Amino acid sequence: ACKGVFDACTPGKNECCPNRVCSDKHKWCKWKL
Repeated sequence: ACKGVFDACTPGKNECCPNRVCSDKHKWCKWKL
């Protein structure tokens, strides 16, 4: 369905999973809480 964690993705494009988010300062996918 989506990529794994710590995956470089574009923010605002919603490419990573819904439970995770694309970080802007780190520039990679990660958990929210």
